[PDB]
Amino acid sequence: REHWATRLGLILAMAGNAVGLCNFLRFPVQAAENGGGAFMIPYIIAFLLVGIPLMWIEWAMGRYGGAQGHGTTPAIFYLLWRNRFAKILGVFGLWIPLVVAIYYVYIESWTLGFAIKFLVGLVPEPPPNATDPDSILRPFKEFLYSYIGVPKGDEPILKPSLFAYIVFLITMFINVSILIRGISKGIERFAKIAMPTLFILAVFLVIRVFLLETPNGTAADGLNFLWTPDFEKLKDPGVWIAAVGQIFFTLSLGFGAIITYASYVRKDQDIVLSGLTAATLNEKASVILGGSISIPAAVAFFGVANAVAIAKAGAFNLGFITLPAIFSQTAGGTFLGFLWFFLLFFAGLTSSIAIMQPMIAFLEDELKLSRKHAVLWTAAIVFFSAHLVMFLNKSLDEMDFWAGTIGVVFFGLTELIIFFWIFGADKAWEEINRGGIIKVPRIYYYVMRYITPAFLAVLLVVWHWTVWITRFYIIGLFLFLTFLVFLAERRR
Ligand SMILES: CCCCCCCCO[C@@H]1O[C@H](CO)[C@@H](O)[C@H](O)[C@H]1O
Ligand SMILES: CC(C)C[C@H](N)C(=O)O
Ligand code: NA
Repeated sequence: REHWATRLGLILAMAGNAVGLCNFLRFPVQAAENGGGAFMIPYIIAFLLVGIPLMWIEWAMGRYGGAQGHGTTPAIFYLLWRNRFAKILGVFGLWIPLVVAIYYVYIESWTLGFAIKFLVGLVPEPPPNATDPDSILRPFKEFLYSYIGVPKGDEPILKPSLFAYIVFLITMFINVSILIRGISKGIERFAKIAMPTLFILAVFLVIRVFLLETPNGTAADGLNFLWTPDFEKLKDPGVWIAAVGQIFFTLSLGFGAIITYASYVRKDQDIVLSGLTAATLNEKASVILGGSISIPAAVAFFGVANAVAIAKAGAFNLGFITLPAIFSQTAGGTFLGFLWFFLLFFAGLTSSIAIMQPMIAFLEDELKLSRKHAVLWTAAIVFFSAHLVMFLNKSLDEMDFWAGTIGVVFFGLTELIIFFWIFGADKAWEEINRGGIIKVPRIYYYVMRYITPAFLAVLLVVWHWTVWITRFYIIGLFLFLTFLVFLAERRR
């Protein structure tokens, strides 16, 4: 079985798992919609009461399973809870990352295609001295709409450009070239290059954005809006719903990806300090880097109220239309846009390999496929299924809700219950702390066993016909994966 080569490479690979497209596209929108600073306090609390303990739990479950040759949750749940229903629940740890990848790699290809076009200067050229922002936003809006082929009429049909489709082919090929080299020579080797690159690009963009100023505002105004606490909105449950959901999304928790990565950590190697360092690096890249780019740039040009209204228009609109349009009003702004989309591409690529590895690990561990065949069959499934996302409008929305939103939160609660309630709280705690360079504070034993599951349960309770096409297909994917698990059990 493969193993990570270096402790640093393991850290950077896990950091790249978490630091992805959602950290930079979705997190600023969610922070701005919920009052900025009024969102950061619950998010930080959700980082301490949900993100940190669930990260340690997934690290421990992964290393525990990998010790017996199993990297995915159908087998790992059954090891922790010897029950046929544990295998059925474990299927979600393959279905969630696969379905997410079926649209995630497509969005990743957007950022690559935009990086190419912005580097060569093939971008919309708004007329100078524009006294109206719409005359600048509209060329970039039509630019994205032509790239992905937004429907012009009532038919929910997307029409991707030829360039967008070719770039999606290249993007799949790049993911395959990394994954086919394996854990150490592929994912780990790429992480050691991509994470320093990602960090340097983000720091540069933060500095450049921080210098932005118009008569409508400054970047410091946006930072003040994002970091000034508002204790009145602590009463609102919706802020906690958004904060805990963002904790799942930014940390790649509940996607089965952390577990599979941790399955290549050796039996004796640390997971406490290593996991804490990976999660801390991700939060630095999320709240400090990602949150300090697009929202402060928007506030600098539009003011807080208009920037919030812009953020309500969605992650795609802010990331692919509004931010490049704002950049186009500055010297060297086309090159600044290229850096933004190159940052997004490396963040996406380090995350998409992470959510495609669970299916690869299942085929290797349980069906005994070679790495080459496992990676190629996984890529074929993702590439084929992605045509539903590329051509059917709102198919991505349905996949992102059922697998990317409902699925990840329920799966995080499920894995915690299996590990800390069914398998055994004391046994789980000793397995988490075994071989650690530092020990988890004893207070977290009662956070994992009582506070975290009660937190998730309470918040979950407080929480067109074409949609059935996507539902019918992802339900079929689940049935397909259940059949593969069935075939594995008949061979074992
Ligand atoms: C399972 C259904 C198979 C359908 C194969 C569709 C392959 C995509 O087809 C391509 O898509 C592009 C637009 O997106 C066009 O630019 C190309 O001309 C077209 O060949
Ligand atoms: C692996 C991905 C589905 C999630 C990742 N944390 C991101 O920000 O994109
Ligand atoms: Na990433």
